[PDB]
Amino acid sequence: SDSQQSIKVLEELFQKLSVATADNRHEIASEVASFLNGNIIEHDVPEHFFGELAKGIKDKKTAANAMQAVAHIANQSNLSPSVEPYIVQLVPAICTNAGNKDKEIQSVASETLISIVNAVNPVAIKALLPHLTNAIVETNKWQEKIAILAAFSAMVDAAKDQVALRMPELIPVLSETMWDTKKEVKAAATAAMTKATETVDNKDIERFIPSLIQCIADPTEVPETVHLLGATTFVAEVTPATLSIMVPLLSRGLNERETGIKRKSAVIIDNMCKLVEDPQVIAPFLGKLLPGLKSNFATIADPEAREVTLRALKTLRRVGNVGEDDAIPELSHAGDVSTTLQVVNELLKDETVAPRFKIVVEYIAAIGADLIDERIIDQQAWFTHITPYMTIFLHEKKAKDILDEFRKRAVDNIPVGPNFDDEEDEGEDLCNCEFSLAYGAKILLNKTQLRLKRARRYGICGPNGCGKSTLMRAIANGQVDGFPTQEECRTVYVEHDIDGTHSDTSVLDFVFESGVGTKEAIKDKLIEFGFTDEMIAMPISALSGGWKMKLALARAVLRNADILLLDEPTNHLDTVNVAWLVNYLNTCGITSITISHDSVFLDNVCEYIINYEGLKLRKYKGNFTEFVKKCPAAKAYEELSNTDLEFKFPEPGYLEGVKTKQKAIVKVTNMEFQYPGTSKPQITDINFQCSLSSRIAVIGPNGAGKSTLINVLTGELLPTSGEVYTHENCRIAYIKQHAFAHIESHLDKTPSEYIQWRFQTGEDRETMDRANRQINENDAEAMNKIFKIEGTPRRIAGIHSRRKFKNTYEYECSFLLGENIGMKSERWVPMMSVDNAWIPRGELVESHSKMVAEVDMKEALASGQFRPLTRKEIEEHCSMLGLDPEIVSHSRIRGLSGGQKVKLVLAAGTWQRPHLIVLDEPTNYLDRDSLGALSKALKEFEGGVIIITHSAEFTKNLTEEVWAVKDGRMTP
Amino acid sequence: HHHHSDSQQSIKVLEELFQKLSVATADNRHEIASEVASFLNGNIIEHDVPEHFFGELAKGIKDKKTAANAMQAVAHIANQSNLSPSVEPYIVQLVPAICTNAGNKDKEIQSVASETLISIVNAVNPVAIKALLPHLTNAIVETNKWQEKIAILAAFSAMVDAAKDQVALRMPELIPVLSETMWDTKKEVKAAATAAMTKATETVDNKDIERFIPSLIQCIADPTEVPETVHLLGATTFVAEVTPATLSIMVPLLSRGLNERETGIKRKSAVIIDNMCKLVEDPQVIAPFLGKLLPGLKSNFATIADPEAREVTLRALKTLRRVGNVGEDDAIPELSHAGDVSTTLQVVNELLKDETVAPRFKIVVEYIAAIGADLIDERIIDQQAWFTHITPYMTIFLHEKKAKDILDEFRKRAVDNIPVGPNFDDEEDEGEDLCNCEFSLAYGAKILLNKTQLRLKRARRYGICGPNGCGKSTLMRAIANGQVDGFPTQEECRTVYVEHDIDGTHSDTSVLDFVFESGVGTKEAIKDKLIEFGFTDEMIAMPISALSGGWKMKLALARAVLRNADILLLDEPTNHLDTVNVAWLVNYLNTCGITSITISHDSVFLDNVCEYIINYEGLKLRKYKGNFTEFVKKCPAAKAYEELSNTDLEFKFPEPGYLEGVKTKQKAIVKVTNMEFQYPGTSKPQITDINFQCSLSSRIAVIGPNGAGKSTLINVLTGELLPTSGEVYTHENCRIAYIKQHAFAHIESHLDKTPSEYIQWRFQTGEDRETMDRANRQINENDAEAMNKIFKIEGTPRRIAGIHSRRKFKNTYEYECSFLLGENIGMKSERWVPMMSVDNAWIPRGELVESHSKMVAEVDMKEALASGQFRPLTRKEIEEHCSMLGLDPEIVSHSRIRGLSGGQKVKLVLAAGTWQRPHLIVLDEPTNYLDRDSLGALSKALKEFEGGVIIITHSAEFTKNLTEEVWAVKDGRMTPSGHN
Ligand SMILES: Nc1ncnc2c1ncn2[C@@H]1O[C@H](COP(=O)(O)OP(=O)(O)NP(=O)(O)O)[C@@H](O)[C@H]1O
Ligand SMILES: Nc1ncnc2c1ncn2[C@@H]1O[C@H](COP(=O)(O)OP(=O)(O)NP(=O)(O)O)[C@@H](O)[C@H]1O
Repeated sequence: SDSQQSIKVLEELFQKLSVATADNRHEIASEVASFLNGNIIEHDVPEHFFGELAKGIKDKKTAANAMQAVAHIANQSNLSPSVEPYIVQLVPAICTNAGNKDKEIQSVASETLISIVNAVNPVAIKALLPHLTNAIVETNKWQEKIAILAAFSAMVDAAKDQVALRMPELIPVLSETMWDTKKEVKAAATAAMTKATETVDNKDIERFIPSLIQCIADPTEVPETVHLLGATTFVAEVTPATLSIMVPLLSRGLNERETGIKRKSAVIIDNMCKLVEDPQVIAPFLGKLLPGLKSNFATIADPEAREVTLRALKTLRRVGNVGEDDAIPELSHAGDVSTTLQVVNELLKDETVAPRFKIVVEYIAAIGADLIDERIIDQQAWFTHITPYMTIFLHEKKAKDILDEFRKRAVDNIPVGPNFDDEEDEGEDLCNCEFSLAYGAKILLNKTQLRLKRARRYGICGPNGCGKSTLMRAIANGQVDGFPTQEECRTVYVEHDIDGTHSDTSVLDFVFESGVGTKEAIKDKLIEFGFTDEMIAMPISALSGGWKMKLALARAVLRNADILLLDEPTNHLDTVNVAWLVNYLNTCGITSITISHDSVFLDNVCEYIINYEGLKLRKYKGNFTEFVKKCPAAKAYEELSNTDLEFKFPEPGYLEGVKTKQKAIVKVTNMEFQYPGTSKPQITDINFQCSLSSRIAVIGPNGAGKSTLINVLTGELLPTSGEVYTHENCRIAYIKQHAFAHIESHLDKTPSEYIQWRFQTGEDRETMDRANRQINENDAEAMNKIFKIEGTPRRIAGIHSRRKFKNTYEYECSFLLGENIGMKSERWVPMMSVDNAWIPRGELVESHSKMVAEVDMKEALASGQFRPLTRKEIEEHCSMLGLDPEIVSHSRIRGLSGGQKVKLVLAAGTWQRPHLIVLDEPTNYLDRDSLGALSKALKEFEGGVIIITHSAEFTKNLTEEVWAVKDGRMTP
Repeated sequence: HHHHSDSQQSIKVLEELFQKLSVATADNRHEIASEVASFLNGNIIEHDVPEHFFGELAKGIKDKKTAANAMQAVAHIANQSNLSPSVEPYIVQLVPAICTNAGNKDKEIQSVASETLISIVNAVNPVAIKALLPHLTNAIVETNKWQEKIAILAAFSAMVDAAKDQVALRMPELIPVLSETMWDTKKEVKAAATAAMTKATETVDNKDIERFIPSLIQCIADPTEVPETVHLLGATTFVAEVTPATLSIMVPLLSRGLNERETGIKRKSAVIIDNMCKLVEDPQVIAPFLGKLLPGLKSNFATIADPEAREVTLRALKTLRRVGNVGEDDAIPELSHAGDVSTTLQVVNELLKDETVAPRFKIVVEYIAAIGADLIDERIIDQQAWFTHITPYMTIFLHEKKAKDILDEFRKRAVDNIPVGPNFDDEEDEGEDLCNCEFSLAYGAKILLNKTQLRLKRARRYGICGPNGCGKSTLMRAIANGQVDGFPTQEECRTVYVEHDIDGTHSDTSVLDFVFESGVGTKEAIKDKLIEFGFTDEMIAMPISALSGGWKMKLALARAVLRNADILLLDEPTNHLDTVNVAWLVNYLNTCGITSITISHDSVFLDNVCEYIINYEGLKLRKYKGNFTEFVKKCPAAKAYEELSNTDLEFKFPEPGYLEGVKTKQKAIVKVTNMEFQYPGTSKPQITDINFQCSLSSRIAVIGPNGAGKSTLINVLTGELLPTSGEVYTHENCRIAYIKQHAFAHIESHLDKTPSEYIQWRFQTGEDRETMDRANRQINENDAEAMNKIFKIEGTPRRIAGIHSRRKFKNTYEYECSFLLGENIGMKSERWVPMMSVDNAWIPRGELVESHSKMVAEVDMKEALASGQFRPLTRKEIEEHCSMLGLDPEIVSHSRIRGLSGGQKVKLVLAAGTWQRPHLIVLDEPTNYLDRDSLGALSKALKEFEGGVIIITHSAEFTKNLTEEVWAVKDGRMTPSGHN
């Protein structure tokens, strides 16, 4: 009913839109958007509307209007998942419009494409990308190609991790476009190419990227570029993105003319491919290299060139895992959209899915497939991204039960990659053993192997109590079958030596007694290690935090160690001293094996990880983080990273005048909202109060009234009538699933940088201005927007202050008056103070975000409400929400779990220590586990709580007040 | 003068060596080339040049039959670590002919040339670019042989990596040349030119236009893509300063964009011109480009009708005129010719008017002028800097004292031509002014500032700098107490002088009451912020007297927040603060969102916090965009702010590392007996019957004019030449440091590195790349098919399979190598079969480095670890070490070398050379490139050195009271004289 009301509102608004002119177009587009993205329809979609929208886009007369509506609907912070799939479905029709002969239509189209790319859940990239590749490949309209190329570029910044994985498919499309006959298209393609390469993220070939792009543009530079790449010594993993950029060059190198080049190409092929840890990775490229290698092997006289070529050929065969007769193995299809789609369709065989929801099922399938390529398999991650789409036609409980199952089956398709080899790596072996390990009749390791390379740094991991320390002690004592003797390979178990020196004994004599060289030789090294004479002569009993560690390592040098064994070395060590340790280990030139609960430490030190898997040791190339990507079970170990518990929200910020938690800090009266154009207001005669003790639950089915109430409450929509009050310093945190899903656009940042990214402008970019496009940042000219005040044309000359205006902010603006408009003598003259005027935030942000920001910062500071984005403050805040300080300031979000990402996003959402927390359907994307922790946190929250839900079970023992909208009205 | 015998002997040796060279075949070519090289680069001739030798070389390069041989000699002579300034200018003079050969029909001659050009580019003093560059640009422009063009383009590329900073300033000259080359009909040349162009863009020191570089280059190739490229050009967020390199790449695009038909493109062009140019800080930078932008903008303004496009065009025009300092009638400001070679050349010639400079020294005077021209462009004005780079060429034909006196006048006159420059502009930056004053400042009747101005922007960060005692603190106090005329009152702009507040709080008062007593809000409100700030409940309740230094600072910033400060004033805020707390302060100042003014002797702290630098200059205040590092670029004089006292110039060398079996400083750690060296091909040994010893107490002076004997003796002493006969005892662990001027000049190729990184670079392979293997090309990094070098052992062809150990051999090292024996070598069955340990053999280091450097470094590294001599390159050790040499630790790990002065680069180079704590320091003619101040400090350092010192010099004055042992070569013989 209140839901059937929504369908009507959309009709009125869409009616006004189709008639819209270039003058009011944006005004109504905005309305359509603010309404459509709200909780307006109960378990269904406004089918007719989308139908008219679709039709409107294909008609010259309404093309501009329809699309401009989409652009607004698809803004960066408010695109509702209930709407998203239907919007992406319009991309094709919109691409055609990007090729229309009419300038306005063509322009709006291009614009809309960028809007969408920046609006969709980055993970749904497999639902959107094919549309763009299909279009640009099949069209003959050059302008259309340029618009699509520009959308590709926007996508690089919008979904970088996601695009990286698509590289092998995207690079050849851009490469072909680089050869278009239209000069404008050649220009555009190269630019998109350069932008796209930003996802390679490989330090080893970075500097040569512009040399590779040029080569794609001109083959004649291949020999030149091959000659230029010979020396690149590869260290970082060779990803699919690396290959898509390298292989084509090399392939042309092999089929070159001169023997020198063929040889060089081979070297580069060999050098680079050996660093391919996964065969699936090199599979799609094998076809472009094998044939050229086989061929040259037969055709070139010189034997040196041959040996090289063979070596490359052999390398390729080994890594590729090619079957006999050079047959490339069958690629896994666990990530193939076609595959994930079958799984979902299958799981959906018995529930009656109407036709209008088919597109949604498709979306879900796409997202699912991408999560598998990204290897995101934890339950919360999937609930975060798919559940919201499913409740579009299913009930939460059913959707969640079906979802959990979909993830379990989709994950099971993930192929079991192989395990490691060391021989061809760089090192003269310190040991190579086959052995078993028993500690008191208990088997720790059985018929396993251990090979350590010289000057290499290792880390040993495994579930607590698996025998990590016993193994190290064993190595330390030479109780591993086949291990070299101390004379062949000196091991030094750092800080684990036992002797009988008096606490009286000096540091010098302490080491002297170890029989490691003359006292002279000892002072020498101790001084070189930073010891002062005073220290060398003092009693060991006085060495502090860092100095015993330093002393030990110094002894290791004098002992001429070959391997340094360390067990929880960072204990009792401060940050400077840990930093010191990290630097030393990375530069002492000796092999070191470490056991440490500090994953940050391990990431900074280890080059390899030896993991306990059963009664077997398994080697992985990379640090702890790289380790975890290749071995999920590790996220359940006892490392600093895996640590996850419950959380607490911070105490709200001080408020003067508020003595009791029952005092109203927000009180609305006779409030009413009505979209310009609708027949009757969406909500009216509204009255309510909020306090630090509030515990409200906005229940009921989605409808025109219920959403609009949420939208006025959260500041999005400015009430059309009535009085609104709130403390000057009252802050409301709005928690939507949007932020949870969209954090995937920042896997490259540390939790702390993410919090800065969302906060430095002074306000939460995630929730503030949800009713505006904001997409404006490169608008040097969009700053010349003309404001109509007192019937005169004006440009903003400056914004000076701020003040509350109902549920938002107004800003004091000085102006420039337009004169002789349209004439050669047109000029904008500065006006006087007297003519300044207050302008609502919504009318400024789109063209003057920067000035608005500088103003918000001032007022923040002037009211003492500003909280500084310092790494210390952010770690403290994140601590409360269950995240560890070291991980918050040094680890990249990419390594976090779905659950941890939940904490981080909540942390972000509550950083300004709000007084009222408004949660938008939290059960719609959080599993029972996450829901639990959230429940307790909300019970203990010292501020007001407003939960928008459908789950009564979730509201019980949590809320006490109830808000319900019936016929555009409601009563507390 | 007085004839110098040993020196005359050198002329004869080079004659015998040249005769062997002109006869050399592709087989033994490299062998003699190396011979010629090692000899010619030594202290072989007294104040002169081997005139006829360079003539023979030039004549041989021009002759088919000897081109290859002669050029190969030039290549070895021009190696990366040993080219001597006594020869450098003569070598460069040969480039023209070498370029011509790069276009020779002969496959071999053409190839050797190409390689030689790369060799010279990588060997010259980067600072002498202006002497080399012209040869290459002129050569590529007038030649019609495409192969020559490809060779020269390769040389340009090499230059970018060899002298990045220097090339950056040459961009506006290089880019047009490369652009033309891209229009060459020959397909291979176009590709090659485009590659060189891509490489050159690397001089653009920012990322502003990274994603558009390939497009800009493609656009130069096909100008019909200009319109679309102007569209793509939404770099709109231009942030870094626009330099000559940036302009050289942008202006040609934008200039064509202005002349394009569509008004949309004329408009877009102007928008970009506007946004980019208002980031130009020196009008002289854009001056040479104005002529390609002013006319189009003027024309478009008169031609376009659309008002918007007109506004945008005009705006760009106003910005261009402002930033370009254009005068009346749009006249381009007079270009300063301070950096023109013609200008510095005129200056030196004038100073040398009463000095008879023979025709054979004319090339040197020109070389000297080129260098001086670059120093000015690079704004390198200190005395030591010039003495490091120019004095060594000058003594080719002048006595040191005369050279130094004229050099010092040359420097002063050249530097005086540097245009003073217009001040900086804050207006178009991002901020609403907090203030804008015109004022004078007096303190006790003493004038600190006379009629100057001060403009501060909200939320911006400034640093105040000025020579010691200029009044920086008084100005801050003045601001804090509103004593700067026209400054806002406290109500309008609340300033807080952090930690400089005075009140009468008891040492008993709790932190909370302390803040409360200042009347800054209720106690509840105060607690909320302190906690938000990081204070615990315990601390808020404890007595203020209990707070550490770190918390008093944090408390002081918290109070400023409660007072709603608009400006934070900080004076020496890092004092009494550990690195953690300083790190925290940095972080807070960068995110508090409040304007802050800082005074700190810590340039590193200034760099992490400051966006602008307000510098005291005379009695005026001058603003500069950027932090301290950027500031010092525009104001070179700033590198001497901590100079006033003579003590800051001193340094100490490290204690030589421990050696077992040496209990007296007289104990010989090096002993050479019956030593003799004779170049294969010379009629007699250069030195013979040589006996000497070195101990930790050595204090030797290798006196006498330059000569064949003196130089060779030194060359054996330092490890370069392996003796032909005689015994050599050395210790398994004895280390020698060879300080040559080369390292001091070539550090100008690493201005981008921090001192710490520079040292890491020099010892990358565990050994000093500057002084090790000076007799080898070693430029083999991309040596993949040269590792397939076939070693003939016991008459059998073999390839090295692996190097396993090291052992001392004479004055160098031999390596324990495992082999791979080849069978059917040339046939299709050729297979290099690995041999057994029993066939391993010991090969001298000289024979492995050029083809197996990596493997050798790995062994040298194991031996260092095993002998417990290895010195890890940890930040702490490097800092600790450089501090001994008189360099601040902060600077060493965080500041770029570009910001150091000539005197500071000297400390750094010395720090690099003594990093491994040698037991003997051998200094090659230190007085030839060090000014009085530097020599003073060095002499004291050498006098105190706990290891041995060997000084090769001509100055008896410098050695008086330093050395007592004397080494004087006479007729190929030398017997130590003196005492200890
Ligand atoms: N049109 C829609 N699009 C997307 N999600 C929706 C839509 N309508 C409801 N939801 C979500 O579906 C979930 C509600 O599931 P549901 O089974 O209806 O709960 P419930 O306890 O049965 N409430 P009820 O339907 O009143 O009995 C919530 O997350 C809603 O936000
Ligand atoms: N051929 C040369 N090329 C470059 N530099 C040289 C050459 N010959 C000498 N020098 C340098 O010229 C400087 C010597 O100048 P000089 O005036 O001879 O010093 P001195 O103390 O007066 N010794 P003396 O010449 O015996 O009176 C030293 O730096 C030499 O290394």
